[PDB]
Amino acid sequence: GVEIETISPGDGRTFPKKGQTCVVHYTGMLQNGKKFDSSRDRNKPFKFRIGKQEVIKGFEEGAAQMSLGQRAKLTCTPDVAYGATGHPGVIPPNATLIFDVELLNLE
Repeated sequence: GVEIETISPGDGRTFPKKGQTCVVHYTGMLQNGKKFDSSRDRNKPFKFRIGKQEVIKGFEEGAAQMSLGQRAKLTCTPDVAYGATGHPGVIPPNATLIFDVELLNLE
C-alpha cells in the first residue's frame, strides 16, 4: 500500500530499472513522531541499486515509481518494513513511516 505524492519537477521519464544503481537524498520521518534518519546530515547521498532487497519493501516500491529529479513523499505501511518486529530502540512495533525522497541518480 505505497502511495506516491510527487512534487512535480523532474523529467517524468527516467524510471529506475533492474541493475541500476541510484542516488537518493532521502529523509526519515516518523508519523506522530520526529526524524530518525537523514542522508543530508552526512552528505553522502546513499548510493544503492534496485532489486537486491537491500532497502525495505515500501522504499523499494516507491523508488521504481519515481523518475529523475522528482521529489515524492512516502507513507510506508507497517507490514512492509518493520511493523511486526520494529528496529530495536529506533523503530517501535507497528509504526507508520514517512519519507521525503528525491531521485538525483545515475543509471
